[PDB]
This record gives sequence, structure tokens and C-alpha cells, in this order.
Amino acid sequence: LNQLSNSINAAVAFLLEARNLEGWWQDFNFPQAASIGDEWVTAYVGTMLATLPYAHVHEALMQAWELLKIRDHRPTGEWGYNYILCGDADTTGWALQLAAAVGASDSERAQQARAALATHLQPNGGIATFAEESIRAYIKVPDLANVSFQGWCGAHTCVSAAVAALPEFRSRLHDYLRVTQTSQGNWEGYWWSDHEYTTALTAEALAAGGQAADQPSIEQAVAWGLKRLCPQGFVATSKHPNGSTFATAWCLRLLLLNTVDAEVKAARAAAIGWLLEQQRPNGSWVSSAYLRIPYPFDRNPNQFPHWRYYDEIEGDKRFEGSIIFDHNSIFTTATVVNSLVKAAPML
Repeated sequence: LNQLSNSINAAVAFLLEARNLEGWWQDFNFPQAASIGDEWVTAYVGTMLATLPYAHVHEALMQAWELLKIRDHRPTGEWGYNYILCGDADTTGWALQLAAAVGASDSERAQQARAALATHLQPNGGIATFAEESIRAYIKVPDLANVSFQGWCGAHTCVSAAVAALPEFRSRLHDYLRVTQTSQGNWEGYWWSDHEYTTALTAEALAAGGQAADQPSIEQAVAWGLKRLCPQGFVATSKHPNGSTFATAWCLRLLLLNTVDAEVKAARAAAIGWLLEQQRPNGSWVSSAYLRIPYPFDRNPNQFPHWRYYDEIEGDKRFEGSIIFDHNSIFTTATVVNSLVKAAPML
């Protein structure tokens, strides 16, 4: 436990010191286009840090909420990737989770944002990231008149899973989240390479609902998570064959939804041990939060075989069909420390 405490405290120090002077957490980059994310990253990192019982962390969260309130430039009341992007449902969801942590769920901005988030609900019962009219105004791509946005404006399981953390959206999204579970027990996301993200968030939402009917689905997801974790205590990926910190943190969160099984308990202990070993001297973990950018018409990004990492491409390049990452390691570090704090009592 002493090791865990030092690891968590070093990560908290990194994250608080990694803010800019205004107080934003910034991460990800679309060079010479959308640039660096702030609203989305700050909402997410704030939410991750809400599990800490520290006064100075709660002060940082309250400042993060003030900064989000200052970003009131969109008429819908939504938030986005950063100032220059249009509003999106995922960002707005994470912002409302942060609002809940600082007791602002019934604030006028939170009510406005909640109403806007509700309009993204589709006929199939899932949440869409973008409204077509909004994202069409914002992007500058050739031949926009002959480009479908069926992918970017369709219902997304990763966003639905995140939004379902809000109790007031859980009932609306329940059936959609149930039908989208695979035969292997997991869910597949749209914007994310790692299925552990969407799978953990969906299983958490169903657990939080507490329906007896959903318990078999939750247990199937936990069984998938146990399979995904190697004996050494990591989730191996194509990009990180010796362990992704981001995928491992989300898998650790998934494995918390079973408190009785002895092998699941052992698996979490292996994951904690490995994550402790992987921590950098400055308190961070190595960047592995892989956000992918499908083509706007791509309904099935999990069946796109051409993914490349944007920073590794030589010559003239496009963001479509590429993968970007959290270059500052803030998004990854926030994810890992949250998983360690949540998992520590169940050792």
C-alpha cells in the first residue's frame, strides 16, 4: 500500500503541475488544423481526478469547471475538443460528469448542456458525437457536397458508454448498449483503438443501473477482461506487445465489477504491480491513449485495415485513416491513477 500511495501521489503532482498558467489540462494535437485539445481533456482529467479525497485536487476541479463555464461561445451550450471545434456529445458528457463532482449539475449551463446532449440521441437509442449541420460548418475538406457524414453523425458506442455514466441518460441508452455487446462479451468503440475503454465504461453503466437482468452481460464483460490481461499484468496490443498502460488501466476498472472471484482478484493485483513498475520518474505513464480519426462516411472503423500513426507518416499526410495520441501523457496518466485509486481497496 505504501508503494501505491507514493505512485498515486507522484501522478497527482505531475497532473497538477502539468496544467498551463490559466489552469487547463491540454493534450492531443492536430498540427496546423484543430491544434491542441483543452475543453475535452480538462473535462476528462477533472472527472478522472474526482476519485481523489484531497482538498487541493477538488480545488483544481472547481477551477476546471470555472474554465469550462468561460467557454460559453457556442449557442447550444455544448463543449468541444477545443475553442475552435464545434460542440460534440462526448466532450459535453465528460463536462457534465465534472459538473457532478463540483455540485453544479443543476447550474444553468449544466441544464443547457444537458438539453443539447439529449438532442444527439438517435432513432436506434444510441448517442451521436456530431450533429451534421454543426460539423459540416466547422471542417474544411475537399468535395464536401459529395461526402457522406453517416460515420461521424451516426450513433457511437464509445460515446454512448461514456454518456451512460450520467444517471439521467442511463435509461435512454440501456437497450442500445445491450444489443451492441459482442458474442465474446466486449463492446467495440468508434473513435478509440482500444476496446477496453468502451467495454469498461459500458459494464460500469450497467452495474451502476443495478438491474438483475443485466448481471449476465456484466459477467461476460469481466470474463473478456480477464482473458485480455496477460499473467504478467498487462493488456497486450499490436502497437504495445509488452503492454499498453491506457488499455491496462481501463481493463483494471472493468475487473473491479467482480469482487468475489479469486482469479479476478489475482489479475487486478498483477495489473497494479505492473502499472507501478511502468511509472516514469516524474510520475507520469507513457502515452498510449490512441484516438483514431475515421473517414466521415466510415460506419465501421473496426473494419478499416489501413490505420497508421500520424507522427510516423513521412511526406504529405491527412488525418483521415490515421491515429493520434496524447503527446503530453496527461490523458494516459489521469486514466492510470484513477484506476489505481479505485483498485487499491480491493487488494
